[PDB]
Amino acid sequence: ASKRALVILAKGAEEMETVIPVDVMRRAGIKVTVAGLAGKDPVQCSRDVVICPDASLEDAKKEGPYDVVVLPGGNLGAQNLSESAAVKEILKEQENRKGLIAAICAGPTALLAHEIGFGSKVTTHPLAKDKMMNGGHYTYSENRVEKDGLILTSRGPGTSFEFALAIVEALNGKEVAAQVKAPLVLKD
Amino acid sequence: ASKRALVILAKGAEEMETVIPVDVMRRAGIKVTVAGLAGKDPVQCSRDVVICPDASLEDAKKEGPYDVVVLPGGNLGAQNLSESAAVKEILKEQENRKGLIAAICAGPTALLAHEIGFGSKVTTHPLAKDKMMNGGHYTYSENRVEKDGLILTSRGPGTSFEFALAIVEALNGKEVAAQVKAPLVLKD
Repeated sequence: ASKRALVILAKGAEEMETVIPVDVMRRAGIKVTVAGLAGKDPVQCSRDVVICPDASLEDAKKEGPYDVVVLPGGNLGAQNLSESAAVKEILKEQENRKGLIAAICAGPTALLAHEIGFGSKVTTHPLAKDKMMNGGHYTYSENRVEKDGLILTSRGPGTSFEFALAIVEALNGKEVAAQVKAPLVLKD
Repeated sequence: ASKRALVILAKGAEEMETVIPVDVMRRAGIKVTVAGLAGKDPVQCSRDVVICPDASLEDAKKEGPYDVVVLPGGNLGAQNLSESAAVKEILKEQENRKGLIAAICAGPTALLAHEIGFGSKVTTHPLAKDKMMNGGHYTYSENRVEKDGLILTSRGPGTSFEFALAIVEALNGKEVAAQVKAPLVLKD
């Protein structure tokens, strides 16, 4: 009865956008797998924090399905996600089974690369808007967190707490999210 | 002419309180060393994120002095910091040379253990107040970020961005902090 989350971690990922959702989701009792795109080796993030994944994506792919698939941002991390055929397969499977897909900052640009969720309202970091909107396949939003169907998006490192708590609310409900929020000492 | 920061990373540290200041400080052009208390081995943080330090504390201790020494929180991480004689030596040296000391959440309780900054106004996580105030050696504050002389303290995971930007302002000034803040998409 435990919810499961897959976080895909690639070189160049934004380490704040990776660790905040992982931590907050584990505080909510969700079973989180941090899967390295290129294997189990440690991943050098965009500001040189090195994180050791829980598993390789190849291995984690076999232990699905997951209630949410989470794509962190970071410009170079998002580009690696966008070029990976394994990521394409996981996202299309998640879309087909109507599971949640969550992406932050530059992360949503990987949805466009893999043709996921066309027609949805989305947000991105302001610097990624033009990339995301190439072709007009989505409707753009400037909300700090946006949720349209099964696609949940957010804007930047500074929206990471709101992004993570929106995932918790979608999976475990509003009461659990409120209980997890209180000890964090968030402003609003 | 580059400022230098030492971040002391112990088992049980709060990984959000560790990565946010490291990332934000590197965005500000500060040279940051993440030093493992027990060595160079990877550190398992409080919510099971594993971070690989840049160096051991023993080695980093030799490459000082540092313009700021940063103590993350996490209950078990703070207890490890409080029991370490190497941490005592680094903090007393930093206090004697009038360098900045910064601690967040449960982190400030290590200052009490090592008798650092008695007489200063400090804040902590609400759950750590009674521990910090044992003996009445500090004056307690409920501000999200507090700075009294060379002691800079903050309350919780949710104050980590404000905490990190206060360090940047103290070291590099208000203009740099404002420039680093803008792309983060912070609310206030």
